[PDB]
Amino acid sequence: MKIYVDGREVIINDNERNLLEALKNVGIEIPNLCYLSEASIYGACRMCLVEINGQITTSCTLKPYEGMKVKTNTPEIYEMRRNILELILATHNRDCTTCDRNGSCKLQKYAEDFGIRKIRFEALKKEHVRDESAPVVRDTSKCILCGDCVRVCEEIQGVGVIEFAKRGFESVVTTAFDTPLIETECVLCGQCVAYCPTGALSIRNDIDKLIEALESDKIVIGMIAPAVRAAIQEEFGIDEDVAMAEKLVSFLKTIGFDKVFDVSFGADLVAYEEAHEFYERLKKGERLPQFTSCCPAWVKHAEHTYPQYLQNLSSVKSPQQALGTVIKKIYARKLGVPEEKIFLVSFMPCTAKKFEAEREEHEGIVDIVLTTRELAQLIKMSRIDINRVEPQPFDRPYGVSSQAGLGFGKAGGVFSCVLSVLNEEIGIEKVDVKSPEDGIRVAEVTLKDGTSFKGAVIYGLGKVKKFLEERKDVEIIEVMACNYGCVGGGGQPYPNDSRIREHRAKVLRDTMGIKSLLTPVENLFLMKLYEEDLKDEHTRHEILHTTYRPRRRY
Amino acid sequence: MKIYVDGREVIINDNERNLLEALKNVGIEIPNLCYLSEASIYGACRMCLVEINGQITTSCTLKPYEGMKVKTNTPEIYEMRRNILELILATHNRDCTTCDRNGSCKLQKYAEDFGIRKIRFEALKKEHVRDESAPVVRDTSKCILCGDCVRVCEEIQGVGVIEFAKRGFESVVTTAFDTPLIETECVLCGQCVAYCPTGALSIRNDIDKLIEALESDKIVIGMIAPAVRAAIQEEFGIDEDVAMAEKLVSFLKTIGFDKVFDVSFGADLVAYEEAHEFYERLKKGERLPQFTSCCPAWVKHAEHTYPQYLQNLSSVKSPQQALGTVIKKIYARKLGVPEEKIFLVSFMPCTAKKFEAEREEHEGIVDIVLTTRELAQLIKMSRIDINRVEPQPFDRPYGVSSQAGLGFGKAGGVFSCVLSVLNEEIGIEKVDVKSPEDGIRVAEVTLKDGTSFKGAVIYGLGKVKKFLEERKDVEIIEVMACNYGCVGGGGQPYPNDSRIREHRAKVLRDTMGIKSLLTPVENLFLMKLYEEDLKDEHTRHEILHTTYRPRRRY
Amino acid sequence: MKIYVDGREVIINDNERNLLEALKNVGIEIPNLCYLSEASIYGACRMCLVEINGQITTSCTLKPYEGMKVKTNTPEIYEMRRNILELILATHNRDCTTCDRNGSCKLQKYAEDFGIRKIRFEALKKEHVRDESAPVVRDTSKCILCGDCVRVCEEIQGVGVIEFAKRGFESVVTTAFDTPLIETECVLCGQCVAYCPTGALSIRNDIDKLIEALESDKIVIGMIAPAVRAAIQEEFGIDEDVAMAEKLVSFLKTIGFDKVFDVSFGADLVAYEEAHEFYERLKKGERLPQFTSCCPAWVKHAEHTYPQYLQNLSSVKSPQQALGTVIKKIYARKLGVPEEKIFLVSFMPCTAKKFEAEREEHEGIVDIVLTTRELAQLIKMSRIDINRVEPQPFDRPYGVSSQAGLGFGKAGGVFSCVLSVLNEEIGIEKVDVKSPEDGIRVAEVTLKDGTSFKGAVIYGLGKVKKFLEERKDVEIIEVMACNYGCVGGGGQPYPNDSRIREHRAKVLRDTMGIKSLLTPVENLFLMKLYEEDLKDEHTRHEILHTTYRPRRRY
Ligand code: SF4
Ligand code: SF4
Ligand code: SF4
Ligand code: SF4
Ligand code: SF4
Ligand code: SF4
Ligand code: SF4
Ligand code: SF4
Ligand code: SF4
Ligand code: SF4
Ligand code: SF4
Ligand code: SF4
Ligand code: FES
Ligand code: FES
Ligand code: FES
Repeated sequence: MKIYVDGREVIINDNERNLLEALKNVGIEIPNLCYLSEASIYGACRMCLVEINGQITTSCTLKPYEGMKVKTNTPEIYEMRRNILELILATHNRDCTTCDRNGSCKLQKYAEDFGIRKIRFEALKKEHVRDESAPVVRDTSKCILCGDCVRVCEEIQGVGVIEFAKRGFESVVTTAFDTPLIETECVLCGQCVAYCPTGALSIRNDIDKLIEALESDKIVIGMIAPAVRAAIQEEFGIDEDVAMAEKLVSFLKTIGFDKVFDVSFGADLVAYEEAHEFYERLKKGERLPQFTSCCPAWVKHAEHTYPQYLQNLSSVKSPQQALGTVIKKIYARKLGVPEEKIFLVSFMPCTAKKFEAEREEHEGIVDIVLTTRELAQLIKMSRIDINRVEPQPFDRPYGVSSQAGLGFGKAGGVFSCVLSVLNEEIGIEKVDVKSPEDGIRVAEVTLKDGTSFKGAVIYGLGKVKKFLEERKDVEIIEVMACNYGCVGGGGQPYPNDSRIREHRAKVLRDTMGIKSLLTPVENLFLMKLYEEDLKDEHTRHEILHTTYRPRRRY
Repeated sequence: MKIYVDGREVIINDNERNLLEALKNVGIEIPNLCYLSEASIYGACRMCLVEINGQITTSCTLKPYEGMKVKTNTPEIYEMRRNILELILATHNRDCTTCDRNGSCKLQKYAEDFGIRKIRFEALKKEHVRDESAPVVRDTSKCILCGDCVRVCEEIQGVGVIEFAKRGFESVVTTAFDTPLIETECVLCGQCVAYCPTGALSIRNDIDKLIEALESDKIVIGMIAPAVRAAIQEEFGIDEDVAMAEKLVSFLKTIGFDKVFDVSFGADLVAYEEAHEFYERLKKGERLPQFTSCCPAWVKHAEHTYPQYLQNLSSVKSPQQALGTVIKKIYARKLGVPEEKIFLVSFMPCTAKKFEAEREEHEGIVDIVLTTRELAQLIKMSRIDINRVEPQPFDRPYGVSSQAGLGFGKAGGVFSCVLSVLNEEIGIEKVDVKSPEDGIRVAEVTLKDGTSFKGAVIYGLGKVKKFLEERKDVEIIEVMACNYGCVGGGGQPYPNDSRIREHRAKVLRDTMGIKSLLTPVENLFLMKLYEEDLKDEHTRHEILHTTYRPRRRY
Repeated sequence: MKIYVDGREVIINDNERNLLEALKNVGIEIPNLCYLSEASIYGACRMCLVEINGQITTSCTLKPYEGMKVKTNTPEIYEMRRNILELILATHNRDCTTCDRNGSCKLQKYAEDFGIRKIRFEALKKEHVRDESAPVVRDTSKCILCGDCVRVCEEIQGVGVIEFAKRGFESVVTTAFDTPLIETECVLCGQCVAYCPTGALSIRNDIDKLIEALESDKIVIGMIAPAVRAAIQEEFGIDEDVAMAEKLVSFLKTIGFDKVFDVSFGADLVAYEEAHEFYERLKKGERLPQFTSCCPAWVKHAEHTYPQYLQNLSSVKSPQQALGTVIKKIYARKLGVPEEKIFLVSFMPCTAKKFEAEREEHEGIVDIVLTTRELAQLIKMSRIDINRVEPQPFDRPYGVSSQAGLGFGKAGGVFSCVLSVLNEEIGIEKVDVKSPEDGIRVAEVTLKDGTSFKGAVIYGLGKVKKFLEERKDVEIIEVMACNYGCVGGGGQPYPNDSRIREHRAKVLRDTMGIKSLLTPVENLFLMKLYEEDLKDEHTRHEILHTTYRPRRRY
């Protein structure tokens, strides 16, 4: 399709939604602040201005036609773009040094490139809202009111706890009545953070606490989540490698970690316990369908939204809490040191794990939760060339896991691990998987001795409401709050989009492929733990089982 | 240092051996056919001609002086270089399509670049020698008489079984009296092949036998050596990856391999058996010092050169033969299929393993041995993107190994594995390692209950003669024929030089770092094999022990 | 679209012609020898075999269907592919060292990758045809009978002087009765060479003559064509640069060229003379339409095919011959040296220029014509880093040209230059350009004082026949034998396809953009030449005008 841009012949696609996208797909970029994430919409920034027929208009809302002559760069357009950018910056909290988005901020880059060196306009005061009550931290002084977070929270996560409020100069994205986020129905999934193009939404940093713990004389123990190892190479701009976790082990020992364990061992433990709980439930037809309890965002969502299903939740705690309780109540004893001597650090891809660790039912097990980004900050701070670090394995006795346990890092992993345990105990004849829609997988399972069942994997909160409204023929339901599962967790490296998450899933799959242990029962250390310290039902319930309670405001 | 090249000011190093090297280090390349490998010398090709003071001379033998004016490209020099290249090509066997060096041949590249399209001179007949009696294959019709192989065999391998013979136009690199290589004292290390810049020395290809076996109805079993996985990425010009072996497993299953096992499991088995043999020898002070028998080139060298030490050789067979005997005499029975139904393929970095498999003491265990280059040819033939292949583990019950077993792939690995087994059974207090010279490491070992001993690791035949002439205070000696061990084996990808071998050793070390099994006794499958099928001493001797005999001509 | 390849889920395009192309577009490569150039067709090689439904078939002729399960690599397919490649090689003239396609040959690469080291079959004798009568050189011993050249010559060039002859084992691509190519109606465009995937069709190399001339005491003068500078960077795998021609000047002076002139100066001269010839013809309505005579392939084609239009041909000689005659008959005199002392080298993108230089009407003006590939061979032979060469301008007085003269290197350049000269003398009001089809541009020209005319640019012989059969309303017709003009000449670097030719045209356009002289009359040196040595009509006719004669066989 023939169009003229700045008096030059350009061929674009025959069918395109608007001029801006067509030029972008043909390699011509128009400055703009609307396209910021996968949840973006056009029309707000007004910087995409072009001149067609001697009149200036936004190219994001212009349908191309054959023979159109467009000037993308005129003195008038230059002045208008500079004015709009200056308008944004004048009332922007310009403190990039302490900003979470520093270095990966489109606004900072435009300020650099547009040669903005003095604020011509006035930094007129706005009634800014600062919120630090939750692991998700809000600071509206940096918000550019793009609305990406509102759409993510409403349409993708199905929560909608943040909305545009007020109007005009006092327009602000905020919770109802500016309530602290920790007191709302926010599930702390961090997806809004994953999509925010500024530092307005960020993750609470806890590096200072880790440094303090490392400097003292208490025993610091780290444990790395499955999905951390499949994504942390992005922070360093290097290709994946299945040896990433062992490089992390070496780095952590270098900076003074006493032990580093693999949370995928905890995933093996959780899948082994949950398979038995589910089998008992199926045998006595009680408390069905069973919901997995490994995603704390889903758990909080259920406590807010489905108080009737709280008993249907799996009573087994998540891998982080399970492994942490083992470390604190069994390993500490086996080591001869008081539990008060152990400082347990959990490296996770998830903001909701920070909330989970601080839950009343788990108080004092996990001392701090650091996300993949915080771990990357530790590495970058050291300036060590992580890619040249010699790998070494995780520490015994919680440093080995089956590929099924490592599979927890992506949606469907825990269900696959449960099926693996069931098959290894009570064989499975066949499994018929079906995909009703984009993020829903329904599998029919027939055991050797009958008693078939259906299980579903749902990734992305918000799909849950409709699925639960239309499917009563499923016995076990796995729910992951984040699309693609934990590889797309809120604490993962930014940018955190669909293509990057798919690549992370591929990395995790390749990492699982080099593992020789196929099922949790082939984990000799897990079997030894069960045989030595989790023999009776009472001890197992105390160590690996937790409770849930309804959540309401008044 | 100021010099003028083609009327241009060039600064070179103050201290340099000759003009050619100085220009090369400053980025100026002079065409030449002398620098071909790490065993090269200057003066033979005569193509490095330059004009200094109006007279033409070789730059490889010209000491630079301040203010020298050199013309590197004159019509006269052009004619002389073209004439010399045409002289080489006229009597060269020009059949690149079936040449082993096709695509990585400097002569082929020069023929392409010099625009040689017709042989002006005459392809005058030479009494060419073709030799295909050994896995190392000779074809003097391609030899450019560079002499690199003669130097490698004499000075680096200490064998010197190939030499310049005759003179003038009939000059030829050959064995004494043109004897077949298989009937000489050649140890078949393949180092000459690793250094040859043409196809004159090549490795016998056995792909057609593998295709025939795969096409039949017999069960094809593959087993991959430790050092194959640390080097095969070079053939594809991609970065290392610790997951390489599992990608190989996936590829081999794709092209119809029934099982793929890890020869490093055989390394664990061999180290476990050899540690006990050595401990018995130390206890009764008999048959010392003990020589490792894992390198077949060293074994053949000893049979030729040290008939008095043949009893001092370890009686345990090499990992290839040990694992192959297990597969043929135990696994075949456990599978319910006759041993005649199994076709056992061994993928090795070594040409001497082809000879070893065909030895009389091993006849009919290993059906074919393919080198890393042949495996790369299989992959390239398929055109499959190996880097995108999903990894999967080795097959049970011989698909797992300790890091010590995988360490066999580089010099010192078998000694380290033996020390690991001894430590796990009879603890080791300390080990004092010393390096008398470049490829010799001497370690003092003290066990818990006294009975200390010294062991040496020697890599590179030729160092052995002098070490054995000057050290009577060592109890165990590990000998690897190839410098750096098997990462620098004759069957490894070309070019095969010191820097590449060091990088391969680094890759293998990183691969060993991600392994959770530290010692052979932690290998549950190895323990189960010993407990089920290698219980009595008679069965163990029959399965894992071999004999040696003197080698002499008459 | 969901398909399974080697038991793996692959998504391909919904609408695709065959499985092979679909897999290729999805990143899966199947070995094959059918896809070799832009003139290729499927079905001949038979190496693209896949297994679908347990039966083997060619993937190039398999329409994909949803759910198809295909095995691209089975032992049976492996054997068949190896057998087919061995069948090709057995009867192939395997002399890569002296082959023109050495290093860029798909067959050589497959021989390397398939591990073919011995010809199992027999090199059964074929009645091979060797032809060296023309600058296009034929050697059927290397032909793989792909048929690409037959299609190029018939359908793209509209000549069809080469065809498949005989059948079975004696099938051969040849001229009628194996007549020498120089005695046929071949126009020597070299497009068949540009498309041939082997060395069966090559360009006659003339480097040895240049070396001989440079070594003697005669004055060697070089002149570089416009399109040589826009394409020679491909041989060195480096990005374009508008300074390429001046680097060539520096390199040529380094290897002993006395002078280097710019043939684009000759293009300015030719356009200036041809504009006046055309204006006279228009004024007296004689010998119309005028055909440009700058493309010698077109000239030979007309002499064979349109003896009635020979008077309609422009009588002005081509830029090479015009500039060469100036150098030999004017510059030699101005230099004080006999014309016999000058050796004139022409660097061209064209094989037909080699023929033109040897024409009877031009005998002894241009001593040798070397193509871009031969010039690249000179550079590579020197091993000089051409990208680091300091540029220097062309030599006076023929080293400067207008952008219009440099534009000759791509189709439409000479017409644009003629229009530029006419406009600078007799202004042009407007020009209305129209594109009846892919390689035809028709422009309406109105001068200031009326007398409008139409001119057409046709690139790619074969379009000419139909255009001349349907357009009698054009006064001037520019014909270029090669698609895109001289940037796609037969002597250009290989591969020589549409995308590469378009990129070369872009490079030439960028080179023209940095030129400050807009029209030939702004060339002060050209004006001085006309004023000093081309004053009278007789001298101008003798120096810049040539004749044509009919071509027929009997
Ligand atoms: S969002 Fe942060 S990094 Fe970007 S401009 Fe504002 S303060 Fe700077
Ligand atoms: S963390 Fe999740 S639920 Fe909470 S505001 Fe952000 S997107 Fe909404
Ligand atoms: S918080 Fe971030 S994503 Fe939400 S509107 Fe503000 S800038 Fe946009
Ligand atoms: S899906 Fe994973 S990353 Fe996302 S909230 Fe749940 S546990 Fe955290
Ligand atoms: S050594 Fe082999 S590849 Fe090199 S020129 Fe000779 S035949 Fe060709
Ligand atoms: S294989 Fe080794 S011993 Fe034999 S000729 Fe070559 S370098 Fe010498
Ligand atoms: S065999 Fe190879 S290395 Fe030895 S002299 Fe001949 S070309 Fe050189
Ligand atoms: S060192 Fe390794 S590669 Fe070299 S000969 Fe010995 S076993 Fe073979
Ligand atoms: S076409 Fe030339 S380069 Fe290709 S295989 Fe034949 S001889 Fe070798
Ligand atoms: S040079 Fe042109 S006309 Fe001659 S055979 Fe080749 S394609 Fe045909
Ligand atoms: S001459 Fe070249 S293009 Fe023509 S059929 Fe033979 S190989 Fe193919
Ligand atoms: S178009 Fe140019 S390259 Fe092609 S034949 Fe004509 S003059 Fe030669
Ligand atoms: S891109 Fe933001 S308004 Fe057009
Ligand atoms: S480099 Fe070979 S003789 Fe100088
Ligand atoms: S690609 Fe050649 S026959 Fe299919």
